[PDB]
Amino acid sequence: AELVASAKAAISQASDVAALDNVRVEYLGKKGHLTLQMTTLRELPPEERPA
Repeated sequence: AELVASAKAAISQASDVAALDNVRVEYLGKKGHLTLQMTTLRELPPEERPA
């Protein structure tokens, strides 16, 4: 997983400076929903198993 776990190096840097903000949390907690819900789908290899 090196074409896609170089996308899981974002889920600790969209957070290395999430906890560094000044007061915007459920704001940023909706951009791990347009950059942290995106890498999710769609998966081919029809989920049985994908795994």
